[PDB]
Amino acid sequence: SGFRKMAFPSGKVEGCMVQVTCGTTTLNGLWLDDTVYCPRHVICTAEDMLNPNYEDLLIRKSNHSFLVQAGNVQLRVIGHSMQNCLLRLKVDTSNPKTPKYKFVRIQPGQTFSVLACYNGSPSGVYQCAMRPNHTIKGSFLNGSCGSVGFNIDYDCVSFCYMHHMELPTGVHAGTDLEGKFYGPFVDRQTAQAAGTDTTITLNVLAWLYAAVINGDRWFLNRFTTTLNDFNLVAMKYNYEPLTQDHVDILGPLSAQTGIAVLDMCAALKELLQNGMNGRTILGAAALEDEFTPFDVVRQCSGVTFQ
Amino acid sequence: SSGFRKMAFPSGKVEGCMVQVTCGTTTLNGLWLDDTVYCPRHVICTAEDMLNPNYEDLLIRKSNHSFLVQAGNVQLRVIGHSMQNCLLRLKVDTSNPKTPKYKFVRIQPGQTFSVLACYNGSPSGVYQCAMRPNHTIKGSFLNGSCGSVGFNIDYDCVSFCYMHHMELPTGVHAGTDLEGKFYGPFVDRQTAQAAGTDTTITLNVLAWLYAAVINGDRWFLNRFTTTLNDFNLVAMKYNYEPLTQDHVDILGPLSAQTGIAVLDMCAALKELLQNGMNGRTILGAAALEDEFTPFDVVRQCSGV
Repeated sequence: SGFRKMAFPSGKVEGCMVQVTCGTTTLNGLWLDDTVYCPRHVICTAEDMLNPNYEDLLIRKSNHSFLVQAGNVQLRVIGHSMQNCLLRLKVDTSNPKTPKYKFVRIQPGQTFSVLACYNGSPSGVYQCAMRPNHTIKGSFLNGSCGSVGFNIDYDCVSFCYMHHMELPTGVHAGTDLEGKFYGPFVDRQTAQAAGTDTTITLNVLAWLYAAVINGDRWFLNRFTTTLNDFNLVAMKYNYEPLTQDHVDILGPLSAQTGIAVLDMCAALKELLQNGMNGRTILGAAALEDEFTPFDVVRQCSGVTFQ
Repeated sequence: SSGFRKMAFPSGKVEGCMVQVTCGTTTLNGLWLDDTVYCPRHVICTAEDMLNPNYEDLLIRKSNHSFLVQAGNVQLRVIGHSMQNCLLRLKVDTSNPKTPKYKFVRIQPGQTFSVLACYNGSPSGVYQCAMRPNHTIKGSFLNGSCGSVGFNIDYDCVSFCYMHHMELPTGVHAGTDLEGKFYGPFVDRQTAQAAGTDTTITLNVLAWLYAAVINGDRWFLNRFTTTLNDFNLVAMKYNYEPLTQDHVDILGPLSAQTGIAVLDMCAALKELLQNGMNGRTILGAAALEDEFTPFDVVRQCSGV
């Protein structure tokens, strides 16, 4: 047995998924109250993409220019405006399934569930992480743009991501629900590539704590180490320099197990050098880095409120 | 080019069926479709009971009044009951309006599904897994996930296949199908029972290696193919299920696609097995995955 990387229940977000078509282009859109958000490039097709000038293209678009459907029911768009890389379409209808929500920009390393969609229809839901290079390694085949990344805290949905394009790498680039891209990517099919990727040290550590929490603690030892000396080691195996801030995000976890952050660092330091000896951790073969210090708490407790 | 994630189905249609069933100081999840509410029968057991309980005896001494059903902040008047193998079928007055098109189907070891993990009839998370070969299923079940269901979705039809019943000692989980029939040599009793000897699901691993190739990655191939029995003779040794001609055929379109003979992919596996993965990685993974059926790959490599 082991530990599962669970995705938030997609119910609440499913009820906000719609299809947005502009001529020959069709993608997904977020329907929150009387507005539909979607990648601004919905207004493009063919060579436009090879460096368009949205301002002008938009200025030559009208409401009837946008067809939008929720199921087999049209939503008449009665207004339109651009916000950075996002397009905000006003509709003659308020989404009665609109959940309590909010938009938050995420920081590299944090996580969220993605509800993959095609032609305004849900397809599957998965859990991923905003990679240190500002890209996500999801599964976004043809026309997944407009799909969104969210988190849930009680009855509130925190939309934090929206898929726009595919980087050569086979990784994705998107924005926050306020039209700002993540990383140095622009919504123009130009020569652009992801920077160098690293393992999210903070999450690997959170994962060990989770391992421990579950009785899988053979990899521990009596010694600690310097935040500095750990980094000189991580930097060799391609781990992100651990920081004071990081050590603090691990506080509740370090508190629940009684294992100080540095103590656990010495532990990781070895699972890195001194291979692993064919042994395991939460079953799996390698150290997982897509569970945050909050995901571990969240999943190791069916928490309050109701 | 690439990017292969293990996706689960949208839990939306199932969340709309999750409720809470309490009997005495005991509480777990329940599935609510139309006017029936399903859940493990051991809801009616307290401490002792669980140690060799005569359920037929325990049930007659129970009445509709004993069953507290809660749809959020709304009780449901249970108007009758009856047991079906290991499940409980409580009738109620209110028919669940959110009941989707549903089908009860018995899955097979190796087949994959999505579990809607709940605690107190309240959605907590969704994940994709495989019915392990020993019938158990490693999950994120902890305390009261009992009653949570496993499923598949086609079009708009939800196919309920599993329902969590108990956490076995090893730390894995046992459950029954939506008909109360258990998966595996298990029973709803706290006794001396553990998971059978588990094995890796070869058919899936291969599929995953095809999936790995189509996305662009193929550092593990080798033009020098092997025979079907010789692969088994080798796989069985590393604790992988034997591969029948039936599995090979299954990897038909996956091969025809990547343009690699199943038997060939097998030779590549025989190596990945013996030559411990060079320390490198396949599909961003660091270990061979087997929770992807040859179909899970087709689905995630073409349409919806």
